[PDB]
Amino acid sequence: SGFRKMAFPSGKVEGCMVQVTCGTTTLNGLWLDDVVYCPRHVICTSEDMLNPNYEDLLIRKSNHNFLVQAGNVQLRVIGHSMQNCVLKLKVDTANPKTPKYKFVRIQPGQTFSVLACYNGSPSGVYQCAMRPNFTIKGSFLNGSCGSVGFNIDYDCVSFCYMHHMELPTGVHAGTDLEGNFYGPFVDRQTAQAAGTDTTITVNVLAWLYAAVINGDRWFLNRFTTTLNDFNLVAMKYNYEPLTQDHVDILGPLSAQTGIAVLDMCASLKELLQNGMNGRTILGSALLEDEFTPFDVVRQCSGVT
Amino acid sequence: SGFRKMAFPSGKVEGCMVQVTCGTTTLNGLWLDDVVYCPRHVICTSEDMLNPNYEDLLIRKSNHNFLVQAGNVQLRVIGHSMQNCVLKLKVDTANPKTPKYKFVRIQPGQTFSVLACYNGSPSGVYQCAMRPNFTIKGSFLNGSCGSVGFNIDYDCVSFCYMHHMELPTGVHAGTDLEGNFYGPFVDRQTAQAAGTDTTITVNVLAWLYAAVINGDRWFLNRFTTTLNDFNLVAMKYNYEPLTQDHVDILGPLSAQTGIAVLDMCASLKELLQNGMNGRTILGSALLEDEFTPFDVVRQCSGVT
Ligand SMILES: CC[C@@](O)(C(=O)Nc1cnccc1C)c1cccc(Cl)c1
Ligand SMILES: CC[C@@](O)(C(=O)Nc1cnccc1C)c1cccc(Cl)c1
Repeated sequence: SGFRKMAFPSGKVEGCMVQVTCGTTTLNGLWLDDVVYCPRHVICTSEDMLNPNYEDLLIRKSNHNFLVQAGNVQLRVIGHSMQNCVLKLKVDTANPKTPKYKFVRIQPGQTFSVLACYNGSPSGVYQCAMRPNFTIKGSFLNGSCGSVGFNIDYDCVSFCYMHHMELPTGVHAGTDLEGNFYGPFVDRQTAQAAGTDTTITVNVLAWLYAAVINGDRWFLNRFTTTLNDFNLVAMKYNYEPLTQDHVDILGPLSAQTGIAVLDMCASLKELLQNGMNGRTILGSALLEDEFTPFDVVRQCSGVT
Repeated sequence: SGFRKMAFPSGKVEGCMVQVTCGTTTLNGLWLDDVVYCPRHVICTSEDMLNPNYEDLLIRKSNHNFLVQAGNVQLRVIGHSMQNCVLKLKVDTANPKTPKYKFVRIQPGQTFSVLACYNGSPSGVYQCAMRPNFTIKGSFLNGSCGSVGFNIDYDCVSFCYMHHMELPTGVHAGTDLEGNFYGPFVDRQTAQAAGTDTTITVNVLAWLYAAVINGDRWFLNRFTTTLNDFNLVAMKYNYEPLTQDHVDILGPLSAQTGIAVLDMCASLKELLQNGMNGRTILGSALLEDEFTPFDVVRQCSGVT
């Protein structure tokens, strides 16, 4: 029993972190096989960041300008290329600690673990959700760029995020491992709007099921609702509209607890309309949306 | 910017986890050098747990009865001994992945990362605080016994906790790595009282400083208080009394923010007396107490 915001064990990712330096800029890189992946803004000075022409900037760089260090050993750079907003530095040595891996582009509302790094060294690990507006609410300081997000399925690491920037609002933006930004963001020091964020409804329902499984049941009521009635309330409270696809993914939790998804929606409706009245759910005084239905099943069943 | 409940990178600990089986009971063990540490209740059947005589139970066991498996390779057991509530199984091979380590007994209110494991395999990592009543609010299911808590200082892992049991209340109890329980708990399936828990006042103040550093300032007020006036409020709200030792540890955060510790105490006093009025602090609708002043400095400065 108990329910925590749990991150994946970070060992397989720690073995891939390297430090990348170009000129006077240092950030993190990800060494998988004989390639090091890092944000392309490693080639910029602070002055370049205001309006960088990455193609022109990269042309003044040669393989020997990219200094890649793994722990205390230097990697020899034999190739360099830009793919979208990431640089791929071909090295002469395959990372001996390369885990089985995939590059995946996650959907908004999905969760992942972040291994925050500075100078190629891991500082901590935490669990994040990609917001519906494609930002992440992380914990990152200058130098954390190149830190990655990932999920693990048995022995396979699916890398889904690489950190690139902090918006003036204090929220974070980054790319998939092909260098494609999540959201409308560009890798330039200019004010950029993150659209309206919404609460991930399917995750809140999943977390309500986790609460029932662990004994926190005070919010269960004698009511039910319909998908259309519930979505009228979701719209009013800036919650994502719930679809039959979301109900279908909640199926296993509905089966295990015997609480129909629409009955849980009616509990969520009353919580939105009346608040928590000074009470808590799983040690939280607000509705938590950074646990997917998959996360709830995994944590509640001890998947390793 | 941003502030997250961050755990230490778990790689160094993942390399130490093993599976220990004795009879029909399987749990986790910690392999450091040529010794495997695990909860002594690995020698019990469910029937023994009601009132075990560990000395008598261990006498019916020989080295060959303890099956220790690291990944897929079997370790040869050449010695066994009981120290308090842990078993130490001497093996013929030193763990090649043994990190630099220490065994430490933490104080209540201190924090640590837990690597939850099942069958010797890591499932997740999360950050915990040892409650003032010496319980932890973890996420553990049957089979998680032997999972450990730890802190890391550069390359040194200080192991501080080994999981042993879940109390009937759903909270968790365990030992230091010498097998000494934190709190009054015994390793027996009998109802056991965890005393009154209190909120870790110095940690809440540290988290309030983290909030100010990250821009959440609405709770700062025009008031101040004294240690004695503040402690009258702390007693009324089941908060730990604040001492000059606690004020001294908050010194660096007071210096960085320019907010005197007693002025932050007056902000905390008003929050306790008036609540949050439907507002949040660092994405929380309650006062968070599982970040120490050390954690706040480390996270806010990017220590790796
Ligand atoms: C220092 C600026 C920047 O490197 C950044 O946001 N870094 C940064 C990242 N995370 C947290 C804090 C900081 C400071 C920057 C700014 C705009 C665009 C891009 Cl691609 C990069
Ligand atoms: C199954 C009982 C027990 O192994 C336990 O609490 N395990 C357990 C641990 N964490 C979470 C869930 C479970 C179930 C037990 C009970 C009393 C005393 C002791 Cl030393 C051990």
